[PDB]
Amino acid sequence: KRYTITLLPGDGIGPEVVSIAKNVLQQAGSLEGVEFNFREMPIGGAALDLVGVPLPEETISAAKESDAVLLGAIGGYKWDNNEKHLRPEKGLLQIRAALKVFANLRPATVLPQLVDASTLKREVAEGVDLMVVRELTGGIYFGEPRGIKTNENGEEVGFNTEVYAAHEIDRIARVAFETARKRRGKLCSVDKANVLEASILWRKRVTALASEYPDVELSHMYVDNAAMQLVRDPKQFDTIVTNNIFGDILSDEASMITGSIGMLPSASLSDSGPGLFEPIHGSAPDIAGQDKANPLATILSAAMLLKYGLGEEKAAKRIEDAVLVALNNGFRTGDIYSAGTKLVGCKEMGEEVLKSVD
Amino acid sequence: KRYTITLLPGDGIGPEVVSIAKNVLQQAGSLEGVEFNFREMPIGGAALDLVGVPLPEETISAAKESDAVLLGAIGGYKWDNNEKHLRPEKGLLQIRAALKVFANLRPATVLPQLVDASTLKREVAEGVDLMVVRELTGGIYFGEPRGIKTNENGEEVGFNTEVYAAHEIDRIARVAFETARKRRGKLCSVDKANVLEASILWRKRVTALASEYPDVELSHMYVDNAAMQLVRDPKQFDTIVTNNIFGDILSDEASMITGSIGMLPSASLSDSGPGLFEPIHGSAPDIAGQDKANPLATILSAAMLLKYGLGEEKAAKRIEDAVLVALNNGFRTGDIYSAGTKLVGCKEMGEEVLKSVD
Repeated sequence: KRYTITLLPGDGIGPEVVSIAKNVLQQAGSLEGVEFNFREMPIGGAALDLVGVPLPEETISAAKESDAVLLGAIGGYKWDNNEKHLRPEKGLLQIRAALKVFANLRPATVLPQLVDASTLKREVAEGVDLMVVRELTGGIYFGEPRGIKTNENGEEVGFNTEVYAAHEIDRIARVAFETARKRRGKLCSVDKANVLEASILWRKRVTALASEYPDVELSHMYVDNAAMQLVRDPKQFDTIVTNNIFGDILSDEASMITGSIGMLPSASLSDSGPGLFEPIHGSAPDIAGQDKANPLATILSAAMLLKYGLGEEKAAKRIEDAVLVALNNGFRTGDIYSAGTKLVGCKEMGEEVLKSVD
Repeated sequence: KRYTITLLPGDGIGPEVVSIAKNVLQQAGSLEGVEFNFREMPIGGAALDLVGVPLPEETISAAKESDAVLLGAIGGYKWDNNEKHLRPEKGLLQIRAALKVFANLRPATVLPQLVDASTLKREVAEGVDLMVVRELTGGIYFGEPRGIKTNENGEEVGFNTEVYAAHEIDRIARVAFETARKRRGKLCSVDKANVLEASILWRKRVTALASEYPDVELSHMYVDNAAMQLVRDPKQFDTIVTNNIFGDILSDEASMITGSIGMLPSASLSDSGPGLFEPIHGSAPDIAGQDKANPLATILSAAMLLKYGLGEEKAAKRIEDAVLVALNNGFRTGDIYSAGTKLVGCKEMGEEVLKSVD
């Protein structure tokens, strides 16, 4: 069984960490009798320098034709002062739109070995294990109309439109339901239905889908209360589904709650077609080339690729297990270094994970 | 020096806690050569039973003619099944609009005696002391157009409009700058300027007002990063100003981080005119009449009334100091009780705070 995978090294530490994840993905796959055809393509800063835009059509083609996409990082000092349309970040937005990956999955789990990195007390942080499923390509970030107008009274007025069509809510909810089935069967839908008409429609559509997934325990929660519950009792959550802006905010909160941002993977899924998998950390221009980067998030992203992309559990478990073994053996990169542990560079951490995969 | 104060006891524990704050307010003021004329008016459930609506015109009149308004709580089981316009909560929204209190001030402070109530580790929670200044009467919660429409396909579309005019942003920012001057002179403006035109205008207006408050240290922060920063290092914040929806979310998060919701006061201020002061907790229908309520939030709201409402700094300090003394003596109502303290009822806690004031 051969899969085609598009690699998007990108910028800063991206290539370093994608390279390691590639090898990890290859070994874990091999053990489960799975081989891969890898092709690297330009995106972000690297695409700008090479082609002159952040996402060349050739990259979209390769991604669309492959079975899954693994992305490193995007961004850097050099391109920060570019026109918005020519910024690296614009390439991320474009690839998401091109692949139609409307569903962003960010698992926030506190690993037994890293409990102390969280600013929450141990008994609260330990065993946190939640998944935020965030609507990724619609909502207020892309809503119309939008703009800054001057109302002929000379005064400027700024506006944006939070808007969802029923079919947009249906498809993100289904993914969430299917995702809860792959976890603990508990789904919490988060909105502002006590005030916003868009949230009322959100809640109506999710509520109606419940009968199609009767095995899943559905609940509802207001976004302001969810922001409190994440701080008070994050262990209550399994899977959460929510819109683009609430998802952006609540996922970041949950990420910081886990304590180690450099350990967190992400997956962006579409209805059919290849998904896009990347660590949530940025390109970390400062430590690029210095062998300091933490490759665990990208590795764990390769594990999400196997699981949510290719439906290859086992191969995925091998990766997750090897990450644990490495941490169990006391290995830590700078961002997760703790008193008494073994500080290591990116390369060496990669090697320790590869070593466990055998 | 004589002030007129409108008391809105409201529902559930409202009357209980306002009654105690009234007396505390009276004693603290008396010590500073300040007397008050109090007048109680109906709002919420109580107004519904008595007059038929959540906010009678007479209540609006009294509130407008007074120097400040102290509100208890709104809501109860009995009225939960009412039509929207006749829910108690409608009365809150209406009175805010009537008084034009566009600025909601919510101080989130961790009291030395109550540090362990927070789910954050001690060294992170201790000394947290921030103020969320939230735009209260505009933004997406009141934005037009809004609705759920059916498009040509028979498919429903739900929408809301996040919109601010320049003058709406100016006035909430000015209050925030003024508020930071009464604290530690640090103001962080929170928006989503990297994506939303409304936040771009927000940031432009706040940025232009900086020169008019050169003494205040202004910084800007994206709402998603703020949600992380409240978890990672909430002590970094002094004053935060932000829009209605982000302010609602970030303040609730900050409140839960403090660990003790029953201790948290609030102030809603206008350009000129009486402010509205109220505890952020609800009406707690479950414990009404049982002498269990924590009156400290309403008492501390009376302290805010004195300070932010009437500019009576000294009288306000007397209240804040007495609350501390009571807690130092080990007194705790159910919601703040811990091992080794003196569990007390609402009445008795009131009595201890009064004792300290003299």
